[PDB]
Amino acid sequence: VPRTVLPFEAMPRRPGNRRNRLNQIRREQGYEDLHLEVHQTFQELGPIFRYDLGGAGMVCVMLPEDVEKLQQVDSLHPHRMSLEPWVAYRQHRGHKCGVFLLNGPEWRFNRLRLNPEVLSPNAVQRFLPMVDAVARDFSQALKKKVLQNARGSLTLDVQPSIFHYTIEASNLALFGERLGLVGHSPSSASLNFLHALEVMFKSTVQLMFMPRSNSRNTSPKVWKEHFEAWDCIFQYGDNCIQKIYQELAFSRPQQYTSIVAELLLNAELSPDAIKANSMELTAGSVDTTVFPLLMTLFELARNPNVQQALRQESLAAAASISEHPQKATTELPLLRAALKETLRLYPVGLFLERVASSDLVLQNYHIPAGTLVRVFLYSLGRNPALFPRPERYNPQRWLDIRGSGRNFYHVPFGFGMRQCLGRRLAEAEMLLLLHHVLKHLQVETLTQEDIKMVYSFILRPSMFPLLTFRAI
Ligand code: HEM
Ligand SMILES: C[C@H](CCC(=O)O)[C@H]1CC[C@H]2[C@@H]3[C@H](O)C[C@@H]4C[C@H](O)CC[C@]4(C)[C@H]3C[C@H](O)[C@]12C
Ligand SMILES: C[C@H](CCC(=O)O)[C@H]1CC[C@H]2[C@@H]3[C@H](O)C[C@@H]4C[C@H](O)CC[C@]4(C)[C@H]3C[C@H](O)[C@]12C
Ligand SMILES: CC(C)(C(=O)c1cccnc1)c1cccnc1
Repeated sequence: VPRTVLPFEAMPRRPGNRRNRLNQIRREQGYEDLHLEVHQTFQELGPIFRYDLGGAGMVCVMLPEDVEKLQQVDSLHPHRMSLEPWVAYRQHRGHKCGVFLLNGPEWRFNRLRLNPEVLSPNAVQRFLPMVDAVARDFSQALKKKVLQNARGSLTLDVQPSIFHYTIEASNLALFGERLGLVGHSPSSASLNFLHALEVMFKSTVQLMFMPRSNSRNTSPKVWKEHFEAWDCIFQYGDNCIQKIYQELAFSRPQQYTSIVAELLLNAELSPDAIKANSMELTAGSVDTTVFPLLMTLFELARNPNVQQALRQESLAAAASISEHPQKATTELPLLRAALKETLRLYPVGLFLERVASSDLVLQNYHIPAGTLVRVFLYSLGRNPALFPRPERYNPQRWLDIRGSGRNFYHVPFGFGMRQCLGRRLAEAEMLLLLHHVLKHLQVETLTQEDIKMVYSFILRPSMFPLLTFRAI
């Protein structure tokens, strides 16, 4: 690094030895306010600091310029601190690890053979009609509940139905199957699969935060629950892959039907590798897309001028998107901007993480090779220097957006070759559900109070309010 950069020792340090009630806050609520605690530290120390704990020091950053510098020192296979409970399940049952868990050349081999079928513009053009079909079914089911309510309006908890929508849409894109989670009586097999997804994620978070001194005897029931949930998920995956094998051998269609069928036809990855990646993509919808979809509905309820501008756009584009759902990618610029605005205020992952593959420089400080660097998305999005009136929900800011490093202003899906593999499937699900709902319905909430987010592996709303829908 240049001789003019400040030494690592000069970086502002978060005091580890202050007298305050953090000790007691940890006893009572653990790390549930970590986003706010780190945000306060950036306010005090500036946009880079060393978080000292247990003899170690994580570098905390929050600027687009830092994300750009990290993308520069990404290797051909950026290192990931693999989710241990998920790895342990694969080790125990003799399943492969997929891109969520792999490192090194094996990660890259897998990733390059998935990108064209999941992340590419061509992949999106193929799956958009399937996501559109599920979005229509969800939107029609809600409109029907509204129009049959005695009170001319429907106040409901939308959290379960929006979650079910994301699983239904993703599972259709991946395996070409409808679980039926829009019906009032979905099959026991579909509900068992959904339950297993929920238990898998809940048990992941319980195991990651299991104290060392309690693992021997508190963890075995949780490990059992985790592995039994994964067994159910892998049974569903095997069932779908066997069905696809049968279709491709004896009844092969000319047209695209599913991401997994395309991977099996390509035959670049082994069947066991395709299953592992399909199960990780399956898991990728659990407790992710639901949150920005909910928070977009919440902010549209609070910002009726923005809601009406999005409704005008969706009504003007409605005919074009009905003819070719693929048009949703270019004909709803303000709604795409609204998704960026939701994720600016309400990231799902709290941070992006890299281990410095080489010495580098961030904010004119020398960063030694091997340093843990975390980009805190909550703080990046609330920087008033880059996002004037950062508390304001203003999708127009993205159509206006200026500044040198503007490519790195929107990074809630990460960056570079190890960015979120599911990002375009997540984006399409959010875009099309909101498009179809806004054409038919208006949303409100009783109070305009900010939602409290809690950090529990992901950032999630504490007490998401009932929403009220009415016909337009
Ligand atoms: C709004 C919803 C979501 C957000 C904000 C999100 C965000 C992220 C982020 C930040 C990463 C790490 C990227 C990096 O370090 O550069 C990631 C990885 C990943 N995400 Fe997502 N994600 C979401 C939804 C999904 C969905 C729906 C799927 C699957 C259908 C998915 C599949 C994955 C996979 C497989 C990886 C690992 C990629 C790899 O390591 O090669 N994600 N996501
Ligand atoms: C290391 C810890 C406690 C060890 C002890 O003090 O006895 C034990 C408790 C539960 C154990 C895990 C559970 O038995 C579930 C898994 C069982 C597999 O046979 C090994 C990995 C596996 C993931 C185990 C790893 C490790 O041995 C754990 C985590
Ligand atoms: C930063 C914080 C410690 C802060 C403090 O004691 O002041 C630590 C303690 C436990 C850590 C978490 C746990 O190790 C569980 C998770 C492990 C994953 O690899 C990253 C996220 C993950 C959710 C961790 C994030 C973060 O490093 C946590 C929350
Ligand atoms: C939200 C979460 C946990 C995420 O931000 C993440 C996942 C892997 C690595 N880094 C961040 C995630 C989880 C599943 C799919 N995509 C994203």
